Amino acid sequence: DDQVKKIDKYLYAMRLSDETLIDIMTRFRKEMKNGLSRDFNPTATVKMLPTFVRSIPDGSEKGDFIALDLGGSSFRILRVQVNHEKNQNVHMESEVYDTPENIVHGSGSQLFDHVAECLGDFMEKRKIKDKKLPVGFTFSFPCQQSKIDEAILITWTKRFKASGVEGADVVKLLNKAIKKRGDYDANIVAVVNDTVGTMMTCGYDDQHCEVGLIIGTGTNACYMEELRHIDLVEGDEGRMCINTEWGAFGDDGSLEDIRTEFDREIDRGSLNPGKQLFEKMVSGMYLGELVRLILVKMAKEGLLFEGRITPELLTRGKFNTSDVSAIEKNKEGLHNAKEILTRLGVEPSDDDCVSVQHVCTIVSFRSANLVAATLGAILNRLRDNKGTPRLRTTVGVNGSLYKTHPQYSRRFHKTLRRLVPDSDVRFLLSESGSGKGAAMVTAVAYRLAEQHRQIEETLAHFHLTKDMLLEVKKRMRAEMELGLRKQTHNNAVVKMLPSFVRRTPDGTENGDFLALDLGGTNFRVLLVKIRSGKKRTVEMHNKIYAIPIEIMQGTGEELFDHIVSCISDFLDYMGIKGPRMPLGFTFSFPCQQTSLDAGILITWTKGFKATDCVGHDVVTLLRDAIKRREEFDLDVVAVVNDTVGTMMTCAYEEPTCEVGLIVGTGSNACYMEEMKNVEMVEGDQGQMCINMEWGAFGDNGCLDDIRTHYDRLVDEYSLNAGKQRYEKMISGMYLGEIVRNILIDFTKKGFLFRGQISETLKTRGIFETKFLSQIESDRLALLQVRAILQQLGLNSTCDDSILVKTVCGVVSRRAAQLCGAGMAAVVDKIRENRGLDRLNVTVGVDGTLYKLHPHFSRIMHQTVKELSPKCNVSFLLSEDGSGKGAALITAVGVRLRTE
Amino acid sequence: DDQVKKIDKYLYAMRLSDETLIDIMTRFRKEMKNGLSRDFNPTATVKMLPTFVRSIPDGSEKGDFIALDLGGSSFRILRVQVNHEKNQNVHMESEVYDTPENIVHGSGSQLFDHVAECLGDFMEKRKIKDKKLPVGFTFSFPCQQSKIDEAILITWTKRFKASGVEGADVVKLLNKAIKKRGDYDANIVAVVNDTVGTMMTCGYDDQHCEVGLIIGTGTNACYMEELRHIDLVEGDEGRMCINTEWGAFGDDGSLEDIRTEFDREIDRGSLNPGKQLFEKMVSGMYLGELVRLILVKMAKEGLLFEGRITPELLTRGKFNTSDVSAIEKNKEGLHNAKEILTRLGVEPSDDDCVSVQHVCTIVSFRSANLVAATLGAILNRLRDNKGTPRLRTTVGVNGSLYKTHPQYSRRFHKTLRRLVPDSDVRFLLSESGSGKGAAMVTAVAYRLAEQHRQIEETLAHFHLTKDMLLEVKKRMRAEMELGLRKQTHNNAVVKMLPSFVRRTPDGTENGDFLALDLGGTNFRVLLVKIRSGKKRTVEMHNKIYAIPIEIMQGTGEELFDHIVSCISDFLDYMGIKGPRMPLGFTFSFPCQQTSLDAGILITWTKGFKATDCVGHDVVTLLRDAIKRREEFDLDVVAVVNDTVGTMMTCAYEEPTCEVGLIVGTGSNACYMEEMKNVEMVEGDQGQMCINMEWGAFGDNGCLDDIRTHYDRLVDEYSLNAGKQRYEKMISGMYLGEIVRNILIDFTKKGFLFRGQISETLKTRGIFETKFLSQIESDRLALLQVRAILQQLGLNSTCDDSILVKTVCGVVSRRAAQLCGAGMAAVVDKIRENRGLDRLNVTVGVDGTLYKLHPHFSRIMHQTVKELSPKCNVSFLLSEDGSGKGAALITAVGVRLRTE
Ligand SMILES: O=P([O-])(O)O[C@H]1O[C@H](COP(=O)(O)O)[C@@H](O)[C@H](O)[C@H]1O
Ligand SMILES: O=P([O-])(O)O[C@H]1O[C@H](COP(=O)(O)O)[C@@H](O)[C@H](O)[C@H]1O
Ligand SMILES: O=P([O-])(O)O[C@H]1O[C@H](COP(=O)(O)O)[C@@H](O)[C@H](O)[C@H]1O
Ligand SMILES: O=P([O-])(O)O[C@H]1O[C@H](COP(=O)(O)O)[C@@H](O)[C@H](O)[C@H]1O
Ligand SMILES: OC[C@H]1O[C@@H](O)[C@H](O)[C@@H](O)[C@@H]1O
Ligand SMILES: OC[C@H]1O[C@@H](O)[C@H](O)[C@@H](O)[C@@H]1O
Ligand SMILES: OC[C@H]1O[C@@H](O)[C@H](O)[C@@H](O)[C@@H]1O
Ligand SMILES: OC[C@H]1O[C@@H](O)[C@H](O)[C@@H](O)[C@@H]1O
Ligand code: NA
Ligand code: NA
Ligand code: NA
Ligand code: NA
Repeated sequence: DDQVKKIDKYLYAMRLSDETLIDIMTRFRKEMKNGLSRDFNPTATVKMLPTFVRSIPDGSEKGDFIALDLGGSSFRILRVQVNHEKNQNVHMESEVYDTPENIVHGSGSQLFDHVAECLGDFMEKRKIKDKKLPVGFTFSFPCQQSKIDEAILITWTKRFKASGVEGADVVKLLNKAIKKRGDYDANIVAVVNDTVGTMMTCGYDDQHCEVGLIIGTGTNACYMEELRHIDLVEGDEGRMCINTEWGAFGDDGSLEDIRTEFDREIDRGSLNPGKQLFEKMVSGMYLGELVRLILVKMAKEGLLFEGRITPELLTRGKFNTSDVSAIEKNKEGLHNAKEILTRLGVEPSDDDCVSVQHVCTIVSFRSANLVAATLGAILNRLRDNKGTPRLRTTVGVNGSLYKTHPQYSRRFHKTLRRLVPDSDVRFLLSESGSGKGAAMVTAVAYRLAEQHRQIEETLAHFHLTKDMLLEVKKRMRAEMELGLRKQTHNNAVVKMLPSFVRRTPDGTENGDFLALDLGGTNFRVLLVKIRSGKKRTVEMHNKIYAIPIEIMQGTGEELFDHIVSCISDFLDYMGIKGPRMPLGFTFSFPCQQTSLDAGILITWTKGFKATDCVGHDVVTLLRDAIKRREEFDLDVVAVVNDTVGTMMTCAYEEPTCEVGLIVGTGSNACYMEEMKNVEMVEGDQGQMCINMEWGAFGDNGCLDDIRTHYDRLVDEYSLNAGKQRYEKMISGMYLGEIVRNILIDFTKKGFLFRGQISETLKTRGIFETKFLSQIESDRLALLQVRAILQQLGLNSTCDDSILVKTVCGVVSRRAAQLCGAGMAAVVDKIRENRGLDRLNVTVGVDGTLYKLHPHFSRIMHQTVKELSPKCNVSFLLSEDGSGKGAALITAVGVRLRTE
Repeated sequence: DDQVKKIDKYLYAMRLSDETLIDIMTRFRKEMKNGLSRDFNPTATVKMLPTFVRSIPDGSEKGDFIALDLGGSSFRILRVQVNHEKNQNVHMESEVYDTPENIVHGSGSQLFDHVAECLGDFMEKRKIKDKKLPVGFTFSFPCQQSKIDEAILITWTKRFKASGVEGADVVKLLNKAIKKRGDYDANIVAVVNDTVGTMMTCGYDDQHCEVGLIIGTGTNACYMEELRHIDLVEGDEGRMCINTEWGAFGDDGSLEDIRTEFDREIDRGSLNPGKQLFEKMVSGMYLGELVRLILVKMAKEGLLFEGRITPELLTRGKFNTSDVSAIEKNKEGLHNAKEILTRLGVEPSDDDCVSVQHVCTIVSFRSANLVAATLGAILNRLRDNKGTPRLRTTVGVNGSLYKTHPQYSRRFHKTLRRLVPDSDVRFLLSESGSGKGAAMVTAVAYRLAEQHRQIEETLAHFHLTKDMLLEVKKRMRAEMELGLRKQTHNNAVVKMLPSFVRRTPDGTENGDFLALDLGGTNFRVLLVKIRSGKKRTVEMHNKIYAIPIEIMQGTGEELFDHIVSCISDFLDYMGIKGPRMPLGFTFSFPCQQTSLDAGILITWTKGFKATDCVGHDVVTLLRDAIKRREEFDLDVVAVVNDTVGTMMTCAYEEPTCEVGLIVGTGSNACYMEEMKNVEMVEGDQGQMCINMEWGAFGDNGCLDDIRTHYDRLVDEYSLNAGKQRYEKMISGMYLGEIVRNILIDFTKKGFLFRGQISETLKTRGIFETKFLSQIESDRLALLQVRAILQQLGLNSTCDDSILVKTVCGVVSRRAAQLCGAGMAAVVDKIRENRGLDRLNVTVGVDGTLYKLHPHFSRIMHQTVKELSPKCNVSFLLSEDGSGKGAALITAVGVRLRTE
């Protein structure tokens, strides 16, 4: 018996105590939290990688899929077909391909050219080349994943070292190998670890399976973790499978007290020195070689084969795990040990076969014990998550060592149970291996990918190319020309209305003026005091007055009676009732003007629709309302568009400002044009500010080119169908409606809100400028997005919040680009009118959407620079409102008249 | 009585019950949580802005300071003196500069010019323009601050509306205006809110002060918050003052059930419509106007003055909060009301005076109650943070309304104390104002700014400009020439040694080869099998052997005996000892060679110093050690540098790979040069690979220009003082030591580790390549950095961690750039030598620092591309090791002698 007592004490270090296993286990439980923490993850050795698999198969999966399996003992390719609907039962064929150590160790090219060729052949046999089966990919290596169909190789392990793969996306690398053949096509929908595939396979048969275990060439385990614990994944909803990658357990010296001189030497001779340390003590790629080392040691010390040592006993890999197994058998063990040991050149005795068969026991028993330590850690984790006092679950398993060894399973289980008493665990052995689980993943992954493709196809219609935008620019310019030239003005959609403001402030403006601001989100009355000279100052006061929607769409008389009533109140408010003051009337609607003080409303726009107003001079309408009330008397000097009023406001201090831009409720622009071009106003001397009214761009159909199903719905249900089409693709009154219609469509398709269109989503105007702006704020937590939505009335999930956010971004991005294409046309025209190679010009801007949106102005600016590279445009924010400019305009109006 | 009854039911909406107050208080409670949360902040109206003030005065403050105060009712500039020393401990003089509405409502340029002018006048009179008086700046508006000397205006409030300021750093704007004047200098070191200044001023006299409160023109409050609750500021250590900006409470509609029609009208006539709604129900700017609006509503409805109404009564601002106070006098109350109302043109009856007074009562009382609810929320907050049942604290207060109203203070206090039962609260009125507290902040800020200045000065010596880098390149080029021309060679520091490898692999290499890899972090022996012809493959194995340090520095006899001891062990490992296999020897130290198999160690580098090696032929040394053991025999065909081996490994695949680079323990480079230039070896036909041994670059003082005090310490304490200087600014064995010496320096200065040089910090090697790479990892958590450092033995606060990271980054960046200037010199030589206008070449790279560092390679590549534009360099990473390239050299060698 000293035959055994001897070795046992010699290999003292490789016989782990139950107390020791407990320590290891506790230490792995910690390593898990480190891998799951967003703070310690970057440093942790156990990477706890997220897999993006939400749960084991339920039986709804159906279709036809191809699965690849590389990184294991065999490079296999299967075909899984399932459709319970038709009563097809899970069915699958497979085939194994030869892969020499040469390829596994060559360039990434060779390897993936080999895989692409093997897939080509596998599909040629079943002749499925035609046909578009979704491909799954079991890749048994630690991988960086942001989505299920992406796999950045973190590091080769086991038998692989292929140059130019680590830190690359194996999905992309594989694809490249395929396309290079042009032999066929392949839609790689997913990549999973073999642990994950194994968990899914057993999960399919055992609804309790919450763990995936692999103990073959290498070792590693995955399990079902709570989202509320996966710091590195946005969400708290449900659970996700986490590939622990515990092979690298101790790669940082965590297990230096457990490792032995034998582990350190196998390490020094390994393909990946210093890495996968915990694994190098466990998996069947190392076990046999670890034994051969322990023997050589003894033999050199004469404890075996007398003192004998042969070139074979020293040759790396002469002692397989196959032998560790064959020698472990109950009846044929010693007989096998004899044969194997004999072929080693040595003259083994029956005493030797007994000693050697025992070394295999100490090395074989340790591995099983270590795994029981770590797997016990996982189980503890689970029981914790559940809250249940006891634990009951299934553990999928696989791997040559676990399958073939005649003592491993039996031992490992026993130890695990002992370590974890309150755990009622069943071990289910994957038979199809990873493949069925892989297919069950691919199915879910393909299904989700189909939605994405459809969502992307729809959203793609909102994407405009550099060239499309140049066309838009070009069409805008053409329309401008049409509006200016009198022989074509009557049919031009872009009216190019003269404002009769011939110059920006010259600093001689002086006096006290009243002003109106009507047409924006706020109607207001102002008092503006302007003083010129050495000491120039501007003093203003505002009061916002509400206009009830009823009235806003009542009669002309009502509307202006209300306006005049509000003026009356304001005059009282400023304590200035009595004297007849000059008034600048900012009226944000297309007006045909014959002089500064006359403007005939061409048509209502935005939300305004008062009766008996269109066709009337709004200055006349105001004067009438003033006379009717007969309290005070005013001297209406001018009617001005908000674009023009805004440009003048900014021009006050910025003499390079010759363009006005509004992006708020509506959208429109104005600029200084040469009189020789304003064919609609007699005279070709000096300049005139032109109110473009560019919102009507596209009203003749010149944009049907880029308008979508959703734009037409918005236009068709508006107060002014067929009109202001360009504006309806840009301004804050409409962007929300575009988004809303997209969401209604997506919900019906079943992509959003469980496919149930809430009463809220049917409410028009729900997505106000304010909401759109909040939704798109950068680095905003999905949690916050979901909060905003639910606070509107939309009960959405994280996935929904993402989609909604993507939709808002696409609509607002397009609005910014379209706006930029228009502005691009404008500045380029100015540049040419001036005969310049390069033009510096500033635009005075205002509008709630422009001010609030976190991306609009940025993207709009980038677009203008991109489309008119010969112009350097500066955008200047108006912070005083149009009233200031209107007052400045009224001043010049009073002087000129006074002549 | 009958009167008070009527009014009471008419303004019932403004009579706030305690239940309501408690409700409002709970509301503010939640708003605080939202403002502090990283998730909800972007949508919270209560911004909870960090102030970067860690605590109230600790008594160590002293110096002469200037303080600005803008945003209150008076623009004020002060001078504060604090010394110990003298006493008068705190002495201060101030002046109030007139600031008309025009300045407050005009351009930002004009506003800050005005401020800069006043600051000038103030400094002129005190003739202190020449002193270095630090300036603190009290700016009472909500600001975004990442550091105490930065203040980005979020929004104007109260009476201010100056264009071009919101979204800008007011510190920059002010400096800008100051530099425009060219009148003087101003070191603005800190910006604080008036709440903060108040808290610090009161905190100076009362060490229990934890809150600063303002109830004047506007209303706000700050308080000491735990850092663990401040999501937007990384850190959990200590506390920081939080500026709540509670004026904007309700701006999202959260208080619409509290706001009345009168509040809504006040808003519509306000300078900031829709903003600071809570503030508009509270502060002195609004209370009076709020009263006037109510008198108007009543007069119209007949409830006051027989229904009489006058122009003065209807005018904005005619009823000041000053009248509200006077009319609430105890006192002349009804009397004062008589006169105020009599000036308003109305015909006030004694009952009118009573009615009016009771109105003022409701309005002002609501204000005090609202403030008590929000302050209560803060008090409750402070208590929970302590975790105690009772709370004792002092609230610093200031503001005209609170100082002058005859009832407010009393009512506010009573209600507050009622809302927060278990708390003893002292209200300490700040009589001196914000100046004293501002100066206190300025003292600490300045002290800190001084440390930053010194740190930035030191680190600045590691910054290299584009132009400096071009010089390094130029100098490198000259050194290369010296090394190549035989007339300057002997004295040249960059040796440009010949390797006697004349061509990259031609693809015909074939056979089995032994290889040795000595000089890197790992000593190893490799077996390389190169099959060429139709099919070309490369199968290689290897084992790592340790070399015990003594031996590394013992005798050439022992070193090479060990080397051979290992070579033998490996032959057994591969199970092939008998044949005289050809061997490639990678020895990475400068070697003077006459043939491919002759290598005379010129000098040791890195950590090697075995005796009786230098001056010998390392091949002769190896051949001896082999002959002594007598066990077996081999045929050493060549001795190669790791740069040459690496180049050949990478050029096996890439035919444009004509350059080698190593950035690991040491740093060096080789390249294919033209024999016409290799003056040291006979002939001018074909090419020759030159091992530059560029590490010695600078050993003749040519870099003394950029070497720092820390470079000199590292060099002077090394095993090879005065040699490998360039390498000592680049490679992994040294960078850590540069950082360590900087840290020791900063620690003595007292910038780091509480000025305690630990035993750990005194240990050399502490900052190994591995650690340097972890600590600089992108988007890594500060917590993670502190963890790594703490695990080294260094007790580091979060600030410490910031500095150490910054230091590591400065050092690695310079290393990458210096390396880049070297490569730029090399490639550009190839180009010029081959009379090309553009050159495309790839460089084979290896080395742990290069592989592990998160930025080195990226920055290096960038520098190469910037300094040698006419060159397009590709960096192919070697994953096979130098052994492969060595075997490729052996091959060609073995062929040459028979052939
Ligand atoms: O073992 P197989 O070929 O059925 O393959 C099965 O087990 C392997 C692990 O064990 P080994 O490394 O011994 O292959 C897994 O990697 C593979 O995904 C699975 O299909
Ligand atoms: O928005 P406000 O009231 O400051 O008003 C400002 O911008 C409006 C457009 O933007 P929106 O339609 O978003 O109001 C203009 O019509 C208005 O003249 C201008 O003073
Ligand atoms: O009031 P001051 O000039 O002593 O100034 C004091 O109180 C002001 C607030 O109260 P108000 O808005 O009523 O001025 C603060 O802004 C100022 O920092 C403080 O020194
Ligand atoms: O680093 P290894 O062991 O792969 O070794 C590799 O890199 C070393 C440089 O880098 P370091 O000094 O960091 O080792 C080289 O000297 C060695 O020839 C090469 O095979
Ligand atoms: O194949 C079993 C295991 O081998 C390990 O080396 C890999 O890192 C794992 O991804 C895999 O699960
Ligand atoms: O308010 C911005 C713009 O809205 C457009 O719909 C109106 O037709 C324009 O007159 C106005 O400039
Ligand atoms: O001055 C008292 C308060 O007024 C508010 O309107 C400002 O936003 C605060 O920054 C300031 O503390
Ligand atoms: O091993 C990397 C480099 O280290 C330098 O210090 C040595 O002098 C070189 O021979 C070598 O190329
Ligand atoms: Na999560
Ligand atoms: Na004309
Ligand atoms: Na913090
Ligand atoms: Na020569």
